[PDB]
Amino acid sequence: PDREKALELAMAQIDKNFGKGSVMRLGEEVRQPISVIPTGSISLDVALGIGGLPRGRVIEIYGPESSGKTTVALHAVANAQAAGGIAAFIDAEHALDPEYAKKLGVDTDSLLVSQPDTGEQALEIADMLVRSGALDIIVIDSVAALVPRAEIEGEVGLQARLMSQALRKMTGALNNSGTTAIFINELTGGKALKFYASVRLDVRRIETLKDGTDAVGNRTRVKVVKNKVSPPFKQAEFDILYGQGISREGSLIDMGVEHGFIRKSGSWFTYEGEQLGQGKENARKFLLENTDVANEIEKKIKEKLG
Repeated sequence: PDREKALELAMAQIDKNFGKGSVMRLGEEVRQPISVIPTGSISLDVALGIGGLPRGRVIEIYGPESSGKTTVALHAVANAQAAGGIAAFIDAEHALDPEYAKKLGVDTDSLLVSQPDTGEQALEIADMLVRSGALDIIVIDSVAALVPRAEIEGEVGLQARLMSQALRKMTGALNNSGTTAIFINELTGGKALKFYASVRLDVRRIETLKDGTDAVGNRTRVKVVKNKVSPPFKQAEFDILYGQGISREGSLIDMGVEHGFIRKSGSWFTYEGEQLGQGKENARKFLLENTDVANEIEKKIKEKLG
C-alpha cells in the first residue's frame, strides 16, 4: 500500500468531492483551464500561477490606504475591456478619478458605474448586473462602505449577513457567468468574503521610488495569500508611477535581471551585447521608447514560464 500511491488515490478523491484544488502541493506547477485577465503586472501574473485573475471567480484585493489596490483593480478593468469585455464599477466611496483611469487604458465612456444608496442596493444592482451575463468583470469599491440599510436611518443586523447572503447567491451566478468579481477591502462582512474568495490579494506599499525629484509613486508588494487555482503564498512587487499606473517596462527589468535575460555591470543594465542605461529609472526610460526590444524581453519571459 505504497504511500505516494495511496496519497494520490485519496487526494484525488477530495478534488472530486470538494473541488478543483481543495488540496494542492505548494510545489505543483499545474497549469490548465486558464482563461485569465492579465493584471498588467508580469510579476503579479506569474505569482497567481495562471497568469491572471481567474474569470468567473470572486476575488478580494485588500490592503491599507494609498496601497494601490484600486490601481490593480482598475488595471484589470482596462485589460478586460481591451479585449471587448463589459465592465461595471459599483461605487460606494465616490473616490474614482476617471483621468487616472483613462490614463491606464480604461474606456471610461463605456464603463458602467453605479452609486448604490445602501449596502443592500449595492449588492442587489450588482448581482442583477452579473446575472445578465453581459459583464466580464465587476468591481465593488469598499466592502467597508457597503453599510446596511439601518445604521443609515438611525434604526444588530451587522453587514456580516448582508455579505454572506449576497455572496452565497452571487458566487454561483458568476460561477457559470464567466464574470470575475473584484471586491476592494480596506483595513465585519469580510468574514465571509474571506471564505468566498478563490483568490485573496494582500497589497502593501513597500518602498518609495524617488530620484532627487518629488519622486512620483511607490514600490508595491502583493502577497497572494489565498489561491484556489494555483499554489498560494507567492508574491510579487512592481512599480506604480504617480499618475501613470503600473510600470510595464519597469517590471520587465526587475524580471529580466531575475531570469538572467538582462545584466547589471556597475549598475549598467544591458540586453545581450546592447546596453540600456545606468540605474533603473534610466533603464526604464529606454524601454519606454523602443518597444520591439522590450517586446522581445516580454516575448522572452513569456516562454521561460507559462
